[PDB]
Amino acid sequence: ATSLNTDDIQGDILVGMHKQKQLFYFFAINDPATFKTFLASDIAPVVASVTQLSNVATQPLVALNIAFSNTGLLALGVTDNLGDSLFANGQAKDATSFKESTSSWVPQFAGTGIHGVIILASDTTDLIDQQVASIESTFGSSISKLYSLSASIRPGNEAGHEMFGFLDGIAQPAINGFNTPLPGQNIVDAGVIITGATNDPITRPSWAVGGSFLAFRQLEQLVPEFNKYLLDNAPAGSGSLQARADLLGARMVGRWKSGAPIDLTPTADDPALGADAQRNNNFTYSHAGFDLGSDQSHCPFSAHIRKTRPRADLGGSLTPPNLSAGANSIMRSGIPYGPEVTSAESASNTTTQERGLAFVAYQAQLSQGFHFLQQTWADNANFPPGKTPATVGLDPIIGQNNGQPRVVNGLLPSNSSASLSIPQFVVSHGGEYFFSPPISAIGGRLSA
Ligand code: HEM
Ligand SMILES: *[C@@H]1O[C@H](CO)[C@@H](O[C@@H]2O[C@H](CO)[C@@H](O[C@@H]3O[C@H](CO)[C@@H](O)[C@H](O)[C@@H]3O)[C@H](O)[C@H]2NC(C)=O)[C@H](O)[C@H]1NC(C)=O
Ligand SMILES: *[C@@H]1O[C@H](CO)[C@@H](O)[C@H](O)[C@H]1NC(C)=O
Ligand SMILES: *[C@@H]1O[C@H](CO)[C@@H](O)[C@H](O)[C@H]1NC(C)=O
Repeated sequence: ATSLNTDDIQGDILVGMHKQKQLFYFFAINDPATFKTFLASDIAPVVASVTQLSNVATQPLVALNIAFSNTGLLALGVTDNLGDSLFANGQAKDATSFKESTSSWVPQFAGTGIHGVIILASDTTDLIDQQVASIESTFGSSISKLYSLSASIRPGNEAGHEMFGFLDGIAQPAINGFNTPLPGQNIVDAGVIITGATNDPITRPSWAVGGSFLAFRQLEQLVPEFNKYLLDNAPAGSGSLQARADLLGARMVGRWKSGAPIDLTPTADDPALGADAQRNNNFTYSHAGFDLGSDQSHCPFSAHIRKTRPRADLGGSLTPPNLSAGANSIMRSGIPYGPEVTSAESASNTTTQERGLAFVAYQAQLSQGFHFLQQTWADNANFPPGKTPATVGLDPIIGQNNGQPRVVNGLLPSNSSASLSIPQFVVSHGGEYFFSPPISAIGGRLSA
């Protein structure tokens, strides 16, 4: 029965940092003894909890979370089995089953040299900067910075949008009964996200109960190229070029840039819908009487959000809310990075400055969350199953095919069998798998 201790869970996992800027600070541990000393004295009491972060009046000036790799845990003398072999083997090893070469990876990600990540969030970079100083002064050479990624909410009216322009963070699983569910939102057991929580089938070490597996990915987005492809391949029609291009963009994502799901508004954006959390997730893909297996006029089968949360595609209720595939939910805590598109990139339709998403997913089993979604669903041209045509193609957004163009069907409303071959517009530079421990562990077992 008994519910989540939110005083002991790190905030990013369930609520997110709530800050304009974030820094991911990837480190190695040089001397364990010293390191544990400050881990306990200086990190642990300032680590931000879910309880802390969901009180308007209790937000720290700088929000800090911390998570450790397998090689990080080992370095701290912590040889316990966390019960995740994807976690133990590391993301570099997992790269092939993603149909991606580590040739474009951050060199520091393409191994197991990284022992952890500190996440710092704040509403300005100055505060982040000074907090880094203060951490580096305290820890001294008991730690090395191996790599860093700065990120922020996008500027102006683009706030809450990702670099392609699309409102993100509409959709997350509701944890029963932490969250009171919205219309259409999936509801899952806590133990889908929190290791050792309600109905996590996997044995954990006791110190790790209340943590989560953080899957990090630095995903470069080629925004000019994406926009040009949309203009170049927009379906014919009586609509303006710009409307038809936007239509193709939305059909790839499954939502208009305003966030309005195309399933409910298949022919034009509806920003009032997009802004309304009571409506903007309230759908299953079913419609009377179109049949689920062949109708792509509301939303392609290949659309990103359909590919990553299949809803009524994997059975269950046709009226919301659909609760299929609960065990395959991830909490998403990602945030854009890099500069806005510049005038010169827009003009040449060519990227020169690296920008994209610092993609963060939480889950209790890596094998059921990020990794599953990416390989079994996104990368699988027969997914969802039992469609006609059977060849859905790949996720136009994250689908991978060894750096070759992805074939994706369903996108063009006038002919669902019509294929487009789509260059990659998202380019993984790698990341790593971390374990974000309960806060008690941090000054407890890990520092002890
Ligand atoms: C640069 C790459 C990415 C971009 C631009 C992107 C963009 C978006 C957007 C615009 C949405 C709609 C917002 C929402 O429904 O809340 C979304 C939803 C979602 N994405 Fe991504 N995404 C990226 C990578 C990923 C990856 C790698 C995965 C996991 C393998 C993932 C899984 C999800 C899930 C689970 C949803 C919610 C679907 C739902 O609950 O209906 N995405 N994404
Ligand atoms: C979430 O979407 C569902 C549909 O999947 C909405 O349920 C539907 O809502 C309409 C109202 O627009 C229901 O019909 C209307 O409500 C009364 C109910 O007594 C009905 O008698 C009238 O015919 C009226 O048109 C419709 O029956 C209902 N469908 C189902 C399957 O329940 C729901 O309203 C949406 N939630 C939100 C917050 O928008
Ligand atoms: C960029 O793409 C647009 C639309 O296809 C085209 O009009 C324009 O000429 C391209 N820019 C350059 C520099 O080629
Ligand atoms: C639909 O696309 C398929 C595959 O390209 C093609 O063979 C068929 O001729 C198309 N039908 C129409 C009406 O374009």
